Amino acid sequence: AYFEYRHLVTFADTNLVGNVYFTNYLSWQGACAERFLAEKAPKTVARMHDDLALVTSSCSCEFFSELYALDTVSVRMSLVGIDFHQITMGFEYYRVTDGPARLVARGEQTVACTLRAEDGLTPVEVPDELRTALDAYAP
Amino acid sequence: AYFEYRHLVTFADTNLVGNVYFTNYLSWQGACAERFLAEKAPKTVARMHDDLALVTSSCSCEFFSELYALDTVSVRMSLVGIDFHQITMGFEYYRVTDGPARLVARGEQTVACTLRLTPVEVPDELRTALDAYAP
Amino acid sequence: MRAYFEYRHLVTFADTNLVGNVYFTNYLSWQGACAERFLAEKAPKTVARMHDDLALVTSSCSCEFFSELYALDTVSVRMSLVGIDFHQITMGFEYYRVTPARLVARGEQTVACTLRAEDGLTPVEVPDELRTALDAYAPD
Amino acid sequence: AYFEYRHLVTFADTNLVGNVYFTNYLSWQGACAERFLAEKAPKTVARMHDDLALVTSSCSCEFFSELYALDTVSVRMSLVGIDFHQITMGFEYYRVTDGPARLVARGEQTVACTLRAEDGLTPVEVPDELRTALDAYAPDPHGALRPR
Ligand SMILES: CCCCCCCCCCCC(=O)SCCNC(=O)CCNC(=O)[C@H](O)C(C)(C)COP(=O)(O)OP(=O)(O)OC[C@H]1O[C@@H](n2cnc3c(N)ncnc32)[C@H](O)[C@@H]1OP(=O)(O)O
Ligand SMILES: CCCCCCCCCCCC(=O)SCCNC(=O)CCNC(=O)[C@H](O)C(C)(C)COP(=O)(O)OP(=O)(O)OC[C@H]1O[C@@H](n2cnc3c(N)ncnc32)[C@H](O)[C@@H]1OP(=O)(O)O
Ligand SMILES: [K+]
Ligand SMILES: [K+]
Ligand SMILES: [K+]
Ligand SMILES: [K+]
Repeated sequence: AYFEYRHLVTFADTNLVGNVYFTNYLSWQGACAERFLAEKAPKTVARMHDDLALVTSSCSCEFFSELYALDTVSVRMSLVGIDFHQITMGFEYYRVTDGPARLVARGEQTVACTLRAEDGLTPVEVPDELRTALDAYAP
Repeated sequence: AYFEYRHLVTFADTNLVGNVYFTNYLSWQGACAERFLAEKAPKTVARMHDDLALVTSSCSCEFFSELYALDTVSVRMSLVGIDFHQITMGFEYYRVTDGPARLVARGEQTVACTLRLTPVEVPDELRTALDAYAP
Repeated sequence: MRAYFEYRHLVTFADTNLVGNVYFTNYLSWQGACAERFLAEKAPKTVARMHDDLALVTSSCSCEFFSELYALDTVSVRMSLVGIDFHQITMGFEYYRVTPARLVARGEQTVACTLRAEDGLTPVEVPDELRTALDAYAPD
Repeated sequence: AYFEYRHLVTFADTNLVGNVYFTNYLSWQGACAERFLAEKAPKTVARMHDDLALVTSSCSCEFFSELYALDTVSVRMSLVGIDFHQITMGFEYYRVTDGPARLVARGEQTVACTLRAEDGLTPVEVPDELRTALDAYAPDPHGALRPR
């Protein structure tokens, strides 16, 4: 059980070493999670037009093998854990360019639900719609 | 007269060809203009904390020679044109070293002034500040 | 008639800035993504040469922004051939919010074909495979 | 002692939430480490023009409070450890916009020293120049008081 985001690696993704610069693997976490939100949490998305902000509280990534321009990466997001305030998502990154998929990296991101206020951010509980949509991607 | 922004070219700035990916030259236009606002237009920057949004209406850039990681680029901003609503900035990009500065790129950006968008006229403080860099 | 090659993108939070719209350089990044997908699909021998000494480098670009894009919009980037000379290719881009289609931006990029030679990048004739593939997206 | 990278936060650094998009904190790790190489490890930089590639093997960051456009961030790098071919750097991020530093984030990155071969990356020993340079930013010994 995972939510998948596929990405053709661009020239912009690369750096002078010839591989994908490491921060792009973290960017794909947000792209993957945002696609999940659009497809599975429409009410939460509507609240993010008013005052609701989902913000990263931590993230991590481990890099096992290089990706190159014109590789295709499959980013697979699953639920590591959830409580009343925060969500931890796990990510596996597969090269799917040709042949069976090969794991090239792993990572994680924890997000907190907050209200946007003038003087900072106000933690709130995970919206029910989000919790329900995420329980499908659990172990 | 020009307003100068300097940047050590990072690994992230590069791509697999080995040079600076073209969009970063445009990014530096914003970084340069921001530095200008902070130093020269505090009232306008203050309004930009509230409802004033300076939005790009067009940009361009010409790339004459490569930049590489660990080069230092000097981005030099001048005023190309201004009317009641919009501002066009010119940018020259120099590779700087202990030798003579070498022109590697040149570009332009036009910004419109808006309130969150509703167009509004260029703030006076901003017009005054920019004329210091007019031809 | 002129055909276009389409690249679609779901606008991400990373694409946005504090104003809430898409930061302007991303429209230019989409020109590269769109062109690089065209190459993969339409010019394989050229791509293979790009594993060696062939480097396609931007010589100029431009974009003009008509209406805002926001996170979770989908943009359709439509690329056509504006012109080709011996060493250089100019591609035109129209950007539409789709997420009928509503025009939001329009831009251009010129790319030089080069080989990385002893004394720097050196312009080279547009490879025949790439000339022929691009011609499918030129005026009729 | 730390190695400092200072950055004026740009509009490009921000996102719709109004704060700095989280990946930029990681990008500053690279920019900081690069500036360190440019100032402190010229032989290593020269060999990187040959075949030496320093590649990220892991990274992490935790975000305690927001940064906004026109903030100035102080990114402070220290050496956590070195193990044969890998260097682990620690980063603390401070808002310094209005004078007194305030902690806003903390992270870490491990880099592997490698040589590029036709068949891929091969780990190689950390260059002495780099080891010595980074040791200037290593904390004093701090050992458990635990009799065995
Ligand atoms: C001052 C500084 C200046 C600063 C320096 C510059 C600052 C940063 C600049 C930007 C640079 C980048 O963006 S570089 C782009 C991002 N990074 C990458 O692309 C690096 C990708 N990783 C790799 O190429 C490689 O893993 C290396 C080279 C890091 C390590 O080589 P290796 O030791 O031969 O590799 P390998 O055995 O396969 O993998 C390492 C370990 O990963 C784990 N591992 C591997 N495969 C798997 C797997 N399928 N499932 C689980 N775990 C796995 C195992 O523990 C394995 O150890 P064991 O099981 O063998 O014991
Ligand atoms: C479908 C496709 C797939 C799509 C392809 C893939 C999509 C893009 C992927 C991203 C790629 C990048 O980001 S590449 C990174 C960004 N681009 C660059 O770094 C390229 C830098 N530019 C250059 O290296 C060069 O200009 C070249 C190689 C492009 C052109 O070579 P050239 O024609 O031999 O160069 P040169 O004569 O020295 O100068 C170029 C021209 O610039 C002008 N010029 C030069 N210097 C000056 C100067 N100081 N002041 C004024 N003008 C000057 C003159 O017109 C000059 O022509 P003349 O007066 O001398 O006759
Ligand atoms: K994102
Ligand atoms: K900017
Ligand atoms: K690209
Ligand atoms: K970097």
